[PDB]
Amino acid sequence: ETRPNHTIYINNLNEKIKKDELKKSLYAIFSQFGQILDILVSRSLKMRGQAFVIFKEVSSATNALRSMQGFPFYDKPMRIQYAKTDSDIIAKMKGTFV
Amino acid sequence: PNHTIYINNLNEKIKKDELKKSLYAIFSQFGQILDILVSRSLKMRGQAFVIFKEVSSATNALRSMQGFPFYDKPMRIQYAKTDSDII
Amino acid sequence: TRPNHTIYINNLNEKIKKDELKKSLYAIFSQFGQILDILVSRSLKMRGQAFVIFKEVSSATNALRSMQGFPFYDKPMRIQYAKTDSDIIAKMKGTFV
Amino acid sequence: ETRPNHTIYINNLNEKIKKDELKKSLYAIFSQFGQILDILVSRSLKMRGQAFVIFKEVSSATNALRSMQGFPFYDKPMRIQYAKTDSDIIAKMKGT
RNA sequence: GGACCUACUACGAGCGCCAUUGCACUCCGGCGCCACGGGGGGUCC
RNA sequence: GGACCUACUACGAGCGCCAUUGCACUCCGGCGCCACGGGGGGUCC
Repeated sequence: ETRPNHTIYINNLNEKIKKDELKKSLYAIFSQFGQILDILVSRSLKMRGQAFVIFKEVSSATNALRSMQGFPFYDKPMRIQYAKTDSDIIAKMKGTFV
Repeated sequence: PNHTIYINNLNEKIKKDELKKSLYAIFSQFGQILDILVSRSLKMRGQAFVIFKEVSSATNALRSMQGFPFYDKPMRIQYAKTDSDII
Repeated sequence: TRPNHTIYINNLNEKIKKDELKKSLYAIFSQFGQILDILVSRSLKMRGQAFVIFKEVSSATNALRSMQGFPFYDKPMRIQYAKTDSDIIAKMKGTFV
Repeated sequence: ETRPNHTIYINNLNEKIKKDELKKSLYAIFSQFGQILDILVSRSLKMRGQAFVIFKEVSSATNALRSMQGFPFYDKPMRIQYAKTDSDIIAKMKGT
């Protein structure tokens, strides 16, 4: 599987939720674990419903993976992983996450 | 017990719109919510009301999200003194 | 190789009694789902091992992601997926109780 | 609590767990951050679902708060703080 | 001190239910169920 | 209808400081900073 990283990869998110309400509600949940740099969210409505929360230090992401795993967020328990290396940066320039 | 839970110790620095939408993001798992009243008034601020359809939902919600760090601040959930507008 | 409901843990602190261990493992892996059994090796040659059997594969996969290399009794444990029936074969043989 | 201390104050602990199984599971988790002096646990009504982990050096406690904050321990995420005031065993080192 | 019985007893354990989110280091919340321990009473070595 | 302004206005918004832990279901604590939008008054094509 994937080594630790300061950014966590979230999937199984409710696609029906607008990007603005989502990115801001994700910050509402993960602001406890540390300083969030950016939060990238899947662009299209059809998209599986994914997001990236980029922390300043890996400690926050490591805690986030353990504590918020499977948390029912918008009636859907979100499935947290560690982000593959630089996938957060690659996903932004490719412009699939905003 | 009561059908609506009283939440306080909320981060006042967050706008009313972001708050109601983030609260619904958290408590939608426990049942059907009718309304969520939020106000930045001087007495009513830092607090919120979550109106559930059935009391069983509120008991699990109060049980589950007590002390939940919501915007770096663990929230204080209670039961409402009186009932809600709904009968 | 492929996913399984059971995770294979090794590099466990051998100085800890098996009784305290099984209970402390349940304290850590009960979060990822419903656990069926927790098998710990009693053997002399194969020392420092365990099996955590979850009801659903989702549980085992999440445990692998979250607790990989976690220092458990000041010793970071090394998690894998169980090799198929390897869990029951070690139980139908008494190397794990 | 903002002020660091040798002792971390843990709450939101699974109250149904026996005192012996608890301290042994807490030691199983916090022995990584340094040397633990004692782990005080009480199942009484006032101290129920709480714990104290007293470290030798504050660096141990700070690393512990940093790493295990919000960690789901017995299907319950624990909320770690710093202790209000030095533990009694600590205050016998620093003469208080 | 042991082993086997009991129209006895819930003091501990151990089960559940309710309440408690509480900063300690001078035990100690509340019920209910259950004699596994103990405690009585009894047949023996 | 456009553009280039204002010795005007903080009506919306958006920033910080202070005070605030408060039980409601019509409703707005207090200064400061800022004309992004607006609103006036203008000079032109």
